[PDB]
Amino acid sequence: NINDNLSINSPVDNKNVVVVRARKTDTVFKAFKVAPNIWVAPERYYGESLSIDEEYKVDGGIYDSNFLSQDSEKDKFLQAIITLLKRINSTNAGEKLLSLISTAIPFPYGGYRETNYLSSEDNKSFYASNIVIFGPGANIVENNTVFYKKEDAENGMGTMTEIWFQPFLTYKYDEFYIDPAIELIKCLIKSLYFLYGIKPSDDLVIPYRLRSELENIEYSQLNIVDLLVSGGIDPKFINTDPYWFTDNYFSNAKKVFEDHRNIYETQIEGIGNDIKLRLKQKFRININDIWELNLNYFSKEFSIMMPDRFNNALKHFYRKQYYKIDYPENYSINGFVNGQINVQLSLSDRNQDIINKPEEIINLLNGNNVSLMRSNIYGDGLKSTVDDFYSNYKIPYNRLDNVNIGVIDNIPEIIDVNPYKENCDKFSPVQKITSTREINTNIPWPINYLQAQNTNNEKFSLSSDFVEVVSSKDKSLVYSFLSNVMFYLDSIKDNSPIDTDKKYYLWLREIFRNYSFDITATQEINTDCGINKVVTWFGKALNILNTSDSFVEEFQNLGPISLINKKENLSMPIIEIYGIPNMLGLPLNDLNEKLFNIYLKNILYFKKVYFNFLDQWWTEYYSQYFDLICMAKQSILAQEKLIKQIIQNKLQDLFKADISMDKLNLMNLATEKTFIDLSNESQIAINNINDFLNKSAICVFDTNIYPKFISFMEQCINSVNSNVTAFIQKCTNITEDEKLQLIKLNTFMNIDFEFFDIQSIKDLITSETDLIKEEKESDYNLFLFTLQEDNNKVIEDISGKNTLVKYSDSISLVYGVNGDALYLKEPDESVSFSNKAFENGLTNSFSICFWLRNLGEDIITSKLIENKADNCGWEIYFENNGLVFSIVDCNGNEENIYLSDVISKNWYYISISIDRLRNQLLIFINDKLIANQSIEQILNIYSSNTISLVNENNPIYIEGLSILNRSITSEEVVNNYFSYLNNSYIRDISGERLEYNKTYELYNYVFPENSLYEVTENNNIYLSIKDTNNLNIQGAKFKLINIDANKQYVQKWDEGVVCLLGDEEKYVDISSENNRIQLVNSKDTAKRIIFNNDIFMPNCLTFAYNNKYLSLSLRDRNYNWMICNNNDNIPKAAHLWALK
Repeated sequence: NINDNLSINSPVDNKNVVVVRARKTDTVFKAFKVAPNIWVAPERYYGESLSIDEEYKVDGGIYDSNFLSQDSEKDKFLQAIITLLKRINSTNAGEKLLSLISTAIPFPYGGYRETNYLSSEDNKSFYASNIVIFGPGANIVENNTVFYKKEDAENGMGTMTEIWFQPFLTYKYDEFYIDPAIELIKCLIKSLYFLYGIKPSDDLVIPYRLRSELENIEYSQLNIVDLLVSGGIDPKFINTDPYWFTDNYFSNAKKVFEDHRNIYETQIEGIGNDIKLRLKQKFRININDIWELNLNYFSKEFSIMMPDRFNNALKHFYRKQYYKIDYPENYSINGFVNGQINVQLSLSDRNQDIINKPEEIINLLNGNNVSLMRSNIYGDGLKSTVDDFYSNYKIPYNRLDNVNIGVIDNIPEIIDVNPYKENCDKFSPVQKITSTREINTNIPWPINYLQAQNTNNEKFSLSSDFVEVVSSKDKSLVYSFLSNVMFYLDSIKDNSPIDTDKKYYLWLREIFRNYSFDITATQEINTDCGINKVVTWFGKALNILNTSDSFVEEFQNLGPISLINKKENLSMPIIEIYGIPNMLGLPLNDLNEKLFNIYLKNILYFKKVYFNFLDQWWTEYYSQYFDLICMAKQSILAQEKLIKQIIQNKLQDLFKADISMDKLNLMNLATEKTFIDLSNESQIAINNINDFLNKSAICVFDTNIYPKFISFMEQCINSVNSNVTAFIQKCTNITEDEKLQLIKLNTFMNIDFEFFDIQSIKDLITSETDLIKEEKESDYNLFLFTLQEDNNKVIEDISGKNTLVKYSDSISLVYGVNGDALYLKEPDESVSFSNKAFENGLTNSFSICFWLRNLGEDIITSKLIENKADNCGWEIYFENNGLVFSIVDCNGNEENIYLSDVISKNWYYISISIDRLRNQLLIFINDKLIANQSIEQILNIYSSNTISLVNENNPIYIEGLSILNRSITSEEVVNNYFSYLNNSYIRDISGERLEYNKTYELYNYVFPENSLYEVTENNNIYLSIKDTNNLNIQGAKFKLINIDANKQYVQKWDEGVVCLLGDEEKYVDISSENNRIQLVNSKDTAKRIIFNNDIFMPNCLTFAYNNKYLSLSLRDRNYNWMICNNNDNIPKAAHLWALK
């Protein structure tokens, strides 16, 4: 669909390249059409002067007259747009949106006249057009939408649209960079309002945020169109059910559409299918659908993350740093190269000239009235109103599936038009001045504390006192709250200077451990509201409740409300409950039908009032909590930026000392990998802040806003329930006795209007962006997935970090413990895993676990699994009977640990953990902890990015290989072990699946080394364990049989018989004289037995007959018989058996 291969210098053709004039202005501009009725003009917008006065420059803007003036950049402009537009077409959602845009034409004027046309300079042709994409205007970091004719955009006729765009710049929000493709869609959807002409009047506005920073009460506002289109969480507080916010626009909008529908049904006959047929597609969609379109829909389609809360006032919350984009070097048809978090962008050079205009200055005065510091607070730049909207709003009582891309594609393009007059409305740019207040205080604000943690000097020192930092002259102090880090740095002032890489490693490790303990500190509080995790350092970070010894103690006594500044802001709205029924006829008790419908409505009216309070909580109470979250994040990053400088300074000094060039190279590599660990640890703290304040905000509703809603509604019921009693006395036809019944049946108690769910509010707080984050984060660097298939193997990593796998052919798949295992049957076979995370370094912590089965049956050393390079790293290999785990340091420190249990043809579960915060190493075999060591002396381990799995001569099975980026505990190991074995199969003593029609030997769990053998006492034949002297005797041989031949493996709850090999077939039967088991020579009398096992004894088995287990008996002379037991004097263990 998308036109391409169009570039600057392409000759004018009057078909795809034209020159047209801008409205009635005496200027022209080249144009290119990328799709039917869609155009792109690679120019700066004609309607503004690129140069403006210093007074009129808005906050946070960039101004540059030379941008997009040279043909060099002008050509790149066309390619960037085409890359994004084709990117949108990649998904069906984009096709519907773009297709609907192409087919949407303004209603022709009443012979008929058309508005959709761009006039050629010389008045000799006209080109159909709906959208025009220009370059940025005066401000090159803001996108707009401009309507061709104002009235037509509101009267339902519709009009042409113009869009501005900035494709070459972006900024990062939290972890990710913002995708420009989503920005283009936001401006495209807003165009549909203009073509359908459903633009609301400029007075249709809603409150958006309480400007709590100001001393006087003031509210910001947002247009209804912006709130609907922008998407996020806010619209969920307006678009409730039933609707609680109404205006004439909604009712008026629906009516006008029907009128043009009807007139069209007479217009269907006539000038050309290019128009008559085109209007049919426009009328297929209903206006209600357009009101439903929003960005949240598209983020799901493209899996694009974006800001979600107050995403139209971000200018107030934090400052934006810009980055550059290059097409197609960084951005292609599949979005950002390497994804939205790992894309490697370069800071823009235009960050140095952002216009700053504070909304207010906070001047901090000392005891002598001298300004210690002045901080700046910036406004969101939205419209402000001082009137209380909620107090003056009266809650009323009385009040893209069918796009069919196929049909639109077949519509012939417009060849000729009948131009209409006065399509061009004169454009005048809106220019506004920014005002500024000022304030004086003696108590620092949170913004004052935050500004004290920044600095410009490369040399400084952390201080825990706020007074010294601000009052210092040299500016060699910066405020900090890392108690442990400051304590450590202060305890080594007198030591000799660092001059050895070994001493550098020890210093670097202590800084990292202390920083992680300080930043991730939390405490647990039990509240009426749930369980809460309180961030301990919150008090000192921003000076909230910081006036006492402990922050957590104060928090419990005063509660969540104490954090915010403006405590009481609620206002009762205007209520209009005329509950009195409005008397004709109704002579019977069938009056109940009328009364019941009135009862139902009164419930809804109670709900809409409830939604009004939630919106007030969101706009007036949540807003102030979200502000604390942003400031707390700014604080964490500021402290992180200071630790990097301290580390950088130490390393730069050490580079001047007398250390080998090669050792310096490794120290540089180890430090670089540590910076990644600091960033990860900071990200944990940010997550702790979020949930801590989200639960506080939700909770203030339960204890503060909700009780007020009860009291206000308590009176509004006494006023309406009595009004229903009065009515039913007036009614005469019904009997008196029924009056008492109906009064009791239509009376509201407190229960009827009581709505609150702690869960149902948490669903509102969670956006789609939060779902993407939790659906894409894990602790696995490697998760091997194996799958046999017809003439095909599938071996790959599904961990989401896309490790690379390389394996030699002839690697076969075979069933192992719970799925498919690699079978390295033949010598010199190998498998490789490649990932950057496998280079460990000094600070990383990780874990590895897998299942193992060895068919070597030889006492010879052999390599198994290795990540060593030049005798630095770790490995596992065979020695003697068991395994050995080795880990070697750059300096030559080692740990060689020997594990003794391992022998041939058994299944083992091996799990290894490395913990650097505690300096602890843990090794598990199956269920039990084998080793618990301190690796305090190991320091730096740096090796390849490749892990190699190999054979020498031993055939082996491997299954479930996996690697974690964190240490594990005993509880996790035990759960994993038993959960994996909890499947439907019975197993042998060695861990393999049991089989029908295969020979075995039988052992009892109580006597694990004696096998059963046949004994003849009378003509009958019995079984018992061998005595202590005749142990040399050979055990009997058994087999399992199922009636259904061709069945191979035994599963739980299967029935069968037991057969003994010999010269004559024998089968097991239960004696009657005594409950001993005896052998018979007839398959007819053989007993049917049920097979089963125990969850916590995976490789053992049990036989059951009519719900009685088979077990051993107490000693009888020399024999312990195999019997059908019912006594309680025999141990429960005696009824567990093992095979082979």
